[PDB]
Amino acid sequence: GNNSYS
Amino acid sequence: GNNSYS
Amino acid sequence: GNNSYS
Amino acid sequence: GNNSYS
Amino acid sequence: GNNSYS
Amino acid sequence: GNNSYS
Amino acid sequence: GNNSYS
Amino acid sequence: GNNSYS
Amino acid sequence: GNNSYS
Amino acid sequence: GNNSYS
Repeated sequence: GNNSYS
Repeated sequence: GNNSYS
Repeated sequence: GNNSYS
Repeated sequence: GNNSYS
Repeated sequence: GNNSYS
Repeated sequence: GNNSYS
Repeated sequence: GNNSYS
Repeated sequence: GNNSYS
Repeated sequence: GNNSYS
Repeated sequence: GNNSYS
């Protein structure tokens, strides 16, 4: 799917 | 702080 | 699925 | 801070 | 901070 | 999918 | 800061 | 997909 | 800062 | 797809 990393 | 939304 | 990492 | 949206 | 949107 | 890194 | 939009 | 890096 | 849009 | 780097 989608990845949001911070 | 930081926000990671998915 | 989707990954949200912070 | 930083924002990562997806 | 920095913003990454997708 | 899409990746948002910060 | 910096913005990356896609 | 699309990548937004910052 | 800098902006990268696509 | 498209890449936005900053």
